[PDB]
Amino acid sequence: NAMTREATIRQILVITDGCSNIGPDPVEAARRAHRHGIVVNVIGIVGRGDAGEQGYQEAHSIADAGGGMCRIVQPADISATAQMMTHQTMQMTLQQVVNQELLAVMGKSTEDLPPADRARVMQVVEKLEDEVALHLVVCLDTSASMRDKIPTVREAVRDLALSLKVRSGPLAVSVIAFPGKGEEATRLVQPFSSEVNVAALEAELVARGGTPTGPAIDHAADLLLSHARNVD
Ligand code: NA
Repeated sequence: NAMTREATIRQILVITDGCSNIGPDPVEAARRAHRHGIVVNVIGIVGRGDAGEQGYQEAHSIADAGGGMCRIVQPADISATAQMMTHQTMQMTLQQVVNQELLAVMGKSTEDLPPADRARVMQVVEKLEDEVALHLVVCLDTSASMRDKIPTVREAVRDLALSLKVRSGPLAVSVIAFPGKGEEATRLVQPFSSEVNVAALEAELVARGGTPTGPAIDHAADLLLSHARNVD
């Protein structure tokens, strides 16, 4: 139906091992993204040692400003965590969409409905969670300290895409790395596709440089907005 076609979900998932240390503020980038309805989620990775570089205040602020979630996890748990966050934030966004439609058709929010009707509406939301298009840009930190986390991250991203493909609705996933090749700020690893290109992840995820999280988020939002226009 129309409301399913209109309720396309747009998310940026940042996977990182510490706060930005070069370039402009990613909190502002996420705030910009969210004005377009994009939700920005952040996974911070627990590494080892004295954790000197692993500061996640910024990660929390990015998720707050981007209307999403922040979780901090060991490498073994990145895959499961990414899947949970993507589904839980998609569910929250769609609940809001349905509530707004209810108000337009009727003056009632889901809270104003009796239990039986609230249950019917939640079934509508579950259906939307399966059937809407999902546009996702995964932004992968490839600063020097990421070197030993990268192999796990490559597998996690592959697994995320595979798990999302189970849904009825279309999947469009793009991947970017930050920082970029040579002196560039980001690298497009793959354009939007229904699958993750594993050879491309292996070739393009090189751990070097600092972390320019701000430009990564801006690039991701740009990709989502360009894709929306292409789909139109
Ligand atoms: Na880092």
